[PDB]
Amino acid sequence: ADREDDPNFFKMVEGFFDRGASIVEDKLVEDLKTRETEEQKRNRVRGILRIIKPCNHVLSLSFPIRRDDGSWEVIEGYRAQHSQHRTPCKGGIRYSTDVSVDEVKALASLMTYKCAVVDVPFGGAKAGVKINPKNYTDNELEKITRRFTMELAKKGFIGPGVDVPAPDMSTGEREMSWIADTYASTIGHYDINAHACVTGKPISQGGIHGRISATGRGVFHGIENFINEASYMSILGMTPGFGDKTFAVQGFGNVGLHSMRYLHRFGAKCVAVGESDGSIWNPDGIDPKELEDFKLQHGTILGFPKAKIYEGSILEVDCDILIPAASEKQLTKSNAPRVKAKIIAEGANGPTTPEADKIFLERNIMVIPDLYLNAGGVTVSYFEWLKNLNHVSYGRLTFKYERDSNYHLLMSVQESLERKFGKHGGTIPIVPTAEFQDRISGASEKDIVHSGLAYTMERSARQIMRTAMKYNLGLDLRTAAYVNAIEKVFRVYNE
Amino acid sequence: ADREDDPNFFKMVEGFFDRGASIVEDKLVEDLKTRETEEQKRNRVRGILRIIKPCNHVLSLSFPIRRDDGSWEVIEGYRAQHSQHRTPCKGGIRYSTDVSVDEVKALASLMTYKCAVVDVPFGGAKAGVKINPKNYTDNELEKITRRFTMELAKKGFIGPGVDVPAPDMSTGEREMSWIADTYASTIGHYDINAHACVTGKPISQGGIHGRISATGRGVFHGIENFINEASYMSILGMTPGFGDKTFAVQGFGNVGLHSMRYLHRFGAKCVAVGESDGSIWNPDGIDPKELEDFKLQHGTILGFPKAKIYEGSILEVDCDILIPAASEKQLTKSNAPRVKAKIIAEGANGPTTPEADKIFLERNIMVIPDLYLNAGGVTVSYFEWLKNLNHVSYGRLTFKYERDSNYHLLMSVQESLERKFGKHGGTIPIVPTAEFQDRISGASEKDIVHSGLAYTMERSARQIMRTAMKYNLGLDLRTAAYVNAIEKVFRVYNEAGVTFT
Amino acid sequence: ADREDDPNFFKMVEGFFDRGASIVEDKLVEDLKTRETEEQKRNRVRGILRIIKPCNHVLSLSFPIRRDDGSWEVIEGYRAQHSQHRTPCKGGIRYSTDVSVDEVKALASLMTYKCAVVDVPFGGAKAGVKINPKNYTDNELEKITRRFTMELAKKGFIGPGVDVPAPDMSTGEREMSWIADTYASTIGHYDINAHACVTGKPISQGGIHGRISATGRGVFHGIENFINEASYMSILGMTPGFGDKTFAVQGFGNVGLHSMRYLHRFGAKCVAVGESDGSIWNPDGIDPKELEDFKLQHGTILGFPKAKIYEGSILEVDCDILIPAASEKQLTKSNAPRVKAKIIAEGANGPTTPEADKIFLERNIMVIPDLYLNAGGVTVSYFEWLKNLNHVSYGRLTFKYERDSNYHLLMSVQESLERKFGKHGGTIPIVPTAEFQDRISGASEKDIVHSGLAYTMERSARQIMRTAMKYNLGLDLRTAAYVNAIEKVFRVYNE
Amino acid sequence: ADREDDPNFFKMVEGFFDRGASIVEDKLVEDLKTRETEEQKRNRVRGILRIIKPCNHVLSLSFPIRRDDGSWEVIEGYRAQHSQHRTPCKGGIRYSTDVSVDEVKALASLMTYKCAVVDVPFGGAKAGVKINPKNYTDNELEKITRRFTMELAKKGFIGPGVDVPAPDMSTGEREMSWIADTYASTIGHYDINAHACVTGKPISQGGIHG
Ligand SMILES: NC(=O)C1=CN([C@@H]2O[C@H](COP(=O)(O)OP(=O)(O)OC[C@H]3O[C@@H](n4cnc5c(N)ncnc54)[C@H](OP(=O)(O)O)[C@@H]3O)[C@@H](O)[C@H]2O)C=CC1
Ligand SMILES: NC(=O)C1=CN([C@@H]2O[C@H](COP(=O)(O)OP(=O)(O)OC[C@H]3O[C@@H](n4cnc5c(N)ncnc54)[C@H](OP(=O)(O)O)[C@@H]3O)[C@@H](O)[C@H]2O)C=CC1
Ligand SMILES: NC(=O)C1=CN([C@@H]2O[C@H](COP(=O)(O)OP(=O)(O)OC[C@H]3O[C@@H](n4cnc5c(N)ncnc54)[C@H](OP(=O)(O)O)[C@@H]3O)[C@@H](O)[C@H]2O)C=CC1
Ligand SMILES: Nc1nc2c(ncn2[C@@H]2O[C@H](COP(=O)(O)OP(=O)(O)OP(=O)(O)O)[C@@H](O)[C@H]2O)c(=O)[nH]1
Ligand SMILES: Nc1nc2c(ncn2[C@@H]2O[C@H](COP(=O)(O)OP(=O)(O)OP(=O)(O)O)[C@@H](O)[C@H]2O)c(=O)[nH]1
Ligand SMILES: Nc1nc2c(ncn2[C@@H]2O[C@H](COP(=O)(O)OP(=O)(O)OP(=O)(O)O)[C@@H](O)[C@H]2O)c(=O)[nH]1
Ligand SMILES: Nc1nc2c(ncn2[C@@H]2O[C@H](COP(=O)(O)OP(=O)(O)OP(=O)(O)O)[C@@H](O)[C@H]2O)c(=O)[nH]1
Ligand SMILES: N[C@@H](CCC(=O)O)C(=O)O
Ligand SMILES: N[C@@H](CCC(=O)O)C(=O)O
Ligand SMILES: N[C@@H](CCC(=O)O)C(=O)O
Ligand SMILES: N[C@@H](CCC(=O)O)C(=O)O
Ligand SMILES: [Zn+2]
Ligand SMILES: [Zn+2]
Ligand SMILES: [Zn+2]
Ligand SMILES: [Zn+2]
Ligand SMILES: [Zn+2]
Ligand SMILES: [Zn+2]
Ligand SMILES: [Zn+2]
Ligand SMILES: [Zn+2]
Repeated sequence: ADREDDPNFFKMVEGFFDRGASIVEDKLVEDLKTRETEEQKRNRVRGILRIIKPCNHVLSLSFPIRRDDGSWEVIEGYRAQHSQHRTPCKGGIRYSTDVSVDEVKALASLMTYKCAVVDVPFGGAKAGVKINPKNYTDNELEKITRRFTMELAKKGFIGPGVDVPAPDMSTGEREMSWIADTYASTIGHYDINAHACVTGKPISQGGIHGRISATGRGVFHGIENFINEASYMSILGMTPGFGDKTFAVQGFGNVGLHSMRYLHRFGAKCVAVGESDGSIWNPDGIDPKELEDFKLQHGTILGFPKAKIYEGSILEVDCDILIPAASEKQLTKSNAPRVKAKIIAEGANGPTTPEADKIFLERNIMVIPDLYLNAGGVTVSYFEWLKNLNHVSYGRLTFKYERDSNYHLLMSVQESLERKFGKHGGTIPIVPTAEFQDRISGASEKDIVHSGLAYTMERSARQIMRTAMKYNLGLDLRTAAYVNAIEKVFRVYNE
Repeated sequence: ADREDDPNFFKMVEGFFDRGASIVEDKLVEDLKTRETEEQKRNRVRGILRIIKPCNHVLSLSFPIRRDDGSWEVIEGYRAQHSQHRTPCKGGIRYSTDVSVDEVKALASLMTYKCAVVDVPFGGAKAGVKINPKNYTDNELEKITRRFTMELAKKGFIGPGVDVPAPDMSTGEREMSWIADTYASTIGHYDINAHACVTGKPISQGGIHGRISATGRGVFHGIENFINEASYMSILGMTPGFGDKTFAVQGFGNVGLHSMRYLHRFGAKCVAVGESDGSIWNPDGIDPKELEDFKLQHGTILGFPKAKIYEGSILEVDCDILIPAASEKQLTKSNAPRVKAKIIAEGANGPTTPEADKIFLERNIMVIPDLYLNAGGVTVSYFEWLKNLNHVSYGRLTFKYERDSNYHLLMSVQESLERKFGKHGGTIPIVPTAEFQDRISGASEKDIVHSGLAYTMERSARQIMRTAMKYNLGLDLRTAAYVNAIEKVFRVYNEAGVTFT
Repeated sequence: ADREDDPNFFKMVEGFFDRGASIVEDKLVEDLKTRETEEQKRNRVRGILRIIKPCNHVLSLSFPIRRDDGSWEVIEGYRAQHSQHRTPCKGGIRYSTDVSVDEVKALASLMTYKCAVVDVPFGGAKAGVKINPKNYTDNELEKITRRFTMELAKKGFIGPGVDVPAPDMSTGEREMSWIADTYASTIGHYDINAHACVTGKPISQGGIHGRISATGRGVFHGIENFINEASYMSILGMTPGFGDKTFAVQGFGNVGLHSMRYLHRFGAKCVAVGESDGSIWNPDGIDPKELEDFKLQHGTILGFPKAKIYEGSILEVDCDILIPAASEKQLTKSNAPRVKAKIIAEGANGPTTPEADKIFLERNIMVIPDLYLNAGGVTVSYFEWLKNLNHVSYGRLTFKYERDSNYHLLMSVQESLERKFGKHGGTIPIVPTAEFQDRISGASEKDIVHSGLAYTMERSARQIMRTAMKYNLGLDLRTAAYVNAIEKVFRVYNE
Repeated sequence: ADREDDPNFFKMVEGFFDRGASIVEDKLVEDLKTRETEEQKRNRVRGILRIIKPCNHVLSLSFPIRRDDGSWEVIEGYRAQHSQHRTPCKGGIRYSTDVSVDEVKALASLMTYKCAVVDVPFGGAKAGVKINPKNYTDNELEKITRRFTMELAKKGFIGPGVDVPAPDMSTGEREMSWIADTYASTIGHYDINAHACVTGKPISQGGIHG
């Protein structure tokens, strides 16, 4: 929302891009070894940079639905694909009334830069259907999801090797299940990869472990990597580690709740949670599980016992870490001054506007940009896609073999230690650590999701941090990120 | 593009539809014998129409091209598909800087209804690439139109059973030629109907006789059928025939030049011709050839020796028939009062605003509506598609059979007569008249394109007259054309038993 | 053919399935989250089950063959596909005159539950062709299976992502190689996975190590996993292990032979072999490699030097383990009373009728059921399909790197120890044991085939045992299997 | 490219092949356990080697290129597919005026055998374009390698599951980046593995280290 700082979402992310585009400009220029030198290069660079920014394809739908009561209602929807520099395109399907071609455009672009930060080989994309799901029956919501999949399918805006959609606001397993089902029942009847057409699926339908809670978990890993970095924690004026920290969470959805779950888990105190009808609060702590229970029970977080109803912008709560996990453009120049938190964890997609970004920097609020924080989603969606493509549960073929080998490896250290210390040593049992015993059959699917996500969110955190320090962006983490997203994408477009 | 009457093209055309949807609502309801009677009758009518109105699909593209000097430039373009109630979608590609999503949506809807009026079984579509072709080389234009065909091809917005493009403003044969080749050379390299993927092609690449000229030829018939409906020539205050009549045309590309040739030929005097940089005028007349000649050499019509450069909007020139045949929204509430013409033939696509539309109605100016008049284009496009689907030129297999059969038919008349009138009659030579001698091998391609277009514009015109009189619309020819369009498209959504569930 | 207990195969298998369902009906109901509680919980469950029982599709075929002699012959055939809850369907091709639509239907249903038991991601399907393969030429058997492949191709009853057939009775490597070719020749000419359209292929033609041997090798594992659980050999009244044990095998084909090989390899004495023209028998042992050479050289077992022509049902031979490894409905209400063996290992497909299952139950005779026991097949079939998908022989790219990794790994233990124990140790070599020497390069293909199979069979063995006890089924191992197969297929059915 | 020791390239490899095939012919017959043994095995070995030697498919192309001066030039080109005993076929693209159907047939036969030596699961294939790339501009070269690819794809002579090329003399990363792009862009937009339609590509376009 916010009426004086409601930039057009696409141009806004275009802004973030352009910014980062400038600081690399000299770097990218000097990289490229084009013989025709001088400034034919500098044009070449903003020439390529001028193709990256715009979306390649955007598909607008109007299709009819027969409502439950029997009337005919026409549904509109869009899907934008921002890049093909990596095939296929990846991106969520969101069901809200805010959906416009433009927010679907900005979201898609965001997805391209996102996957670049996080070394996921997808071009960005995104869909939206202009319905408030709440206002439709489950049966209607089904018809809408299916017909919208048929439209995307025929015009080639879904398909495992074209465009793998995924969840977003007001969509989850359920919908992806229908998407995956009408795709694979019509267009995909022959595709050996028909169920790699969408991600976020029920595990029972092709899904992967922890894909619901994966963007939350990646939020945590993203926060952790910085909060445990003394360089930024000096500058910020706070203690390393999660132990003393308090945080608030805007939105209690897929990334809202699970961000709370993992942050609460490793020691952070969740004092407040908000939703579209109000917030709640308690600086002695809200427990995610109790709150989740109460919310599933009473469809609302409000009136939760162990926390008062908080009157006012939950974004402005006193806390260490502010985590927007709702829609975009919520921390703006209007309310950026009075935010109170020292770390903004952009769990949501593009939730703080550039005007706010400016205040936050000279206020020395640290913004972990959505670019890097909520990529835990595609990264596991990339894992889910890879699972579908490989047609095996990770570990299935190697569990026993790895179990046995580690055992004989361990045995070799033993039989060799006894071969030397004849009997002064005696019999020297070499046994797996309790933790190496969990790790003894090799990585299961779960293990890959957990560890692969952790590696990802740190390897990327490091090269963001390194790029902040190489260009002296200090706490403008977003600008280092785009600098890395650009650098990686630009490398494709010229080489 | 006006300003203080610059309505949204797509919504504008919705209004033209909505107006006719209301004249028919009672009839559609009456006809529909859904047992579920009463008003859930009406609502299902109201509900169907709400499904006819929006475009089904709209594709927006950004793609780069390597411009000739090595620079990269990002080209944008769109194509909208209004309806599938008939397949494929049919509609043109337009290269202007006016090209927006909302334009391309309006044009599309306009093409759906246009086909319903003239019984051409196509849903409506239309594309635009947002460039000024006058600013790029032939090389860059080729690059740009093929990539567009590529980008359309991949997402299902070009294809013979899917969506057959065509020429519009600043595109023609040359572009269609590239569009057919790039399509047929990639996505279509095994399609037996690869080249039915677009109309407006050169004759030599699958094109049909007089496709270029046919939109204007259609304008001609469409004016003829009304200007000789004594009924309407009465109310208008004119005389039947083209005989004394006088006309001006906005535009001198595909639709202007040929409407001008064809009216000139059947006696009407052309007194003015406009293009973007200005107009030229002469009440004694301008010759369509000399003007075309002058234009092909000089790049403009301004300076044509046998005419004065008019100062002021060609739409206001004193004539009988003004022919908007340029871009849309040229006749608005600003300039509608000042039109001097008594018949406006809407050769262009959406040239009249609805506010201007009321003014002409109130001013007793009969606007032949786009819906009907400029349908010459599709109808022959539709023939070009039939031509590609059948992989024979018309007649090719029956010419010698028809000739022989006719000769033998006539001989039967003769021999039978001679048998009766033994010798008081003698030999009674039954010979083809001169004109039947031309028609004696049956129809050539050109014959079909000519006679079939004629049939379509006559049949649809009387349908439009019959309907305007039944509903006492008088000179509201546009809504009568929309009341027909709706009746037909509605018939399709209705009889379908359902549509989906 | 038993003239007084020949249930229609499909209904018979529906009985097994019905049986298991009413056991978990209460279970499926309680788990089912459904807001709409009550018995419209029960009825959705039973409706879903009512969907699972019937085959989704059946293709009946008539196609002419011109015989070697130049005459015309109308060959009938069938493929039934029972479930698509996993794509592709999997299942063998059978050449017999027993092949009827109802038999094919039952076998296909048996495939979907079979893969459910062993966690092989395939819906089930099965095809037969109503021929006596003994009555046709190699050339005629090629025209037939090639044209059958074409009939199956053109109607979507074969394809690497739609339905992957494999061997069964009177088909094998040589027929699979034709199917694979005929498919990949035509339809699949562009398919990167044309060769994964069928399993059982020769190894040079995309096949996998030990897939001929795979099924009985799993018969061995499946017996083994049960013959070593004291809980079950107690109840039985037998000693654990293969040590003292004795078995007879109906069928000496691809299941019978290798079942007999591997059991023999690990102790047990094979005392009877039988086929369709008789049985042999020798209580002191029938060596499998001998019987093979003799079989191969004589096209029969009867009159094998080292055994006597047994007269009387091989199903009633005195032994510990009876292994039906031929056709279905061999063990029926008439002769189940007279079976004498304590463990019936169903390597065949549906060898035991339900009335005979009942008799076996109350006679305290443990029938290890087809559903689980002969799923060694699909499992190794699964492995090859993946092999074909992954376009690499297992280990090819990692052998050298793993070798050096382990040597440096050990070398790390060596030098770490020598750094501590300066010269009080002196030189402390750390070397692979012989067993870790063999694994020191990582798993070969056969490594995976062998350990993957074994893993699959022990794990599936357990979850059957686990189910039996929780449901107090005792020896009704079959109902335990169906209960897992029903459990697993259900739960895919979520919208 | 010599004088009086310049054998037909294809036959020169057939020569090598034929030699190493008598060395094993005895072994192959002894191997094959066919029940109709005899010389009816010696010859069914003779038949099988007779099918291996000749390329299964050769495609000769003439296609036009608009040169940079505007003129039209008919550019000559070939890809031979030696064997499908493993799909897809594998083998490079050579830009040279020595390119002939026999040279390219030979390089093709050399490539299946090269992949057998190192157990690379591809039947051999090779391609040549009869041009001398020092005489052409990069833009021309691009115009060529792309149009060559479009012709290859429509006739089934490139494709990740059917035939995958690679670099060779006067080709490399750049032309690999072109082929990949024109195939993926046209014939295989829906093909998940489109960019596996050729090897040697730039690291950034799907290529590999080293
Ligand atoms: N995999 C993913 O889901 C990923 C999501 N994101 C971004 O995360 C954000 C949320 O995704 P998700 O959590 O899945 O959406 P959900 O539908 O899962 O839940 C979203 C929550 O946000 C609340 N909300 C939305 N707008 C506001 C607002 N203006 N003020 C207060 N509360 C609000 C909703 O409340 P109510 O229910 O009352 O409307 C709901 O509780 C989106 O912006 C998405 O783009 C980023 C990366 C990955
Ligand atoms: N098949 C067809 O071609 C059909 C076309 N139509 C409609 O007819 C109209 C034109 O079609 P077409 O003739 O093909 O397009 P063209 O590309 O042939 O150019 C038409 C003419 O319009 C002139 N023009 C453009 N804008 C203006 C303006 N603002 N004021 C005055 N003159 C102007 C151009 O002059 P300059 O070159 O100086 O811009 C040109 O001479 C469009 O609306 C089209 O949709 C209708 C039916 C079928
Ligand atoms: N991968 C596989 O092959 C799998 C097979 N199965 C099941 O195992 C059984 C057979 O498999 P397979 O070994 O492949 O079949 P085969 O074609 O290999 O022949 C099986 C054996 O059964 C014998 N036989 C057939 N009918 C009778 C009969 N009425 N009485 C006695 N002996 C008979 C045959 O002898 P004769 O030559 O005299 O008929 C032959 O020795 C079937 O139920 C099959 O579905 C289970 C899992 C997988
Ligand atoms: N809503 C909700 N989700 C949960 C809860 N516990 C676990 N999950 C998520 O649901 C999935 C199943 O949980 P587990 O099987 O225990 O897996 P896990 O990786 O050990 O769970 P976590 O480490 O907490 O993410 C995981 O992705 C969890 O993140 C819970 O109490 N409520
Ligand atoms: N632009 C332009 N087109 C012309 C001219 N003369 C004829 N044509 C068109 O080119 C095509 C070939 O002309 P003709 O072979 O005479 O065909 P036609 O049907 O007899 O031509 P018309 O009856 O004059 O339309 C027809 O579509 C004509 O409309 C001209 O002078 N200028
Ligand atoms: N039919 C048949 N198969 C055999 C015979 N000997 C080995 N095999 C199978 O043929 C395949 C190739 O054998 P090997 O290369 O020796 O591999 P293996 O994994 O050691 O096979 P196993 O002896 O079962 O452990 C394996 O599946 C063997 O089971 C035999 O004598 N007859
Ligand atoms: N032509 C050329 N290639 C080089 C040079 N240095 C490295 N490369 C190649 O660049 C690729 C990446 O090289 P490096 O990043 O140095 O890593 P590498 O795997 O050690 O490569 P090698 O030095 O060949 O062992 C490898 O293919 C190298 O062979 C060089 O100086 N000239
Ligand atoms: N839409 C999610 C990612 C969804 C996905 O591709 O899995 C995001 O904005 O990051
Ligand atoms: N632009 C033309 C195209 C007709 C066609 O050829 O489809 C029209 O609006 O009628
Ligand atoms: N007929 C085999 C099929 C095994 C396979 O799919 O390879 C079975 O019953 O399991
Ligand atoms: N053309 C090279 C390599 C071919 C390839 O990489 O496929 C050769 O002669 O082996
Ligand atoms: Zn549609
Ligand atoms: Zn997890
Ligand atoms: Zn594109
Ligand atoms: Zn004509
Ligand atoms: Zn047939
Ligand atoms: Zn083995
Ligand atoms: Zn060609
Ligand atoms: Zn290297």
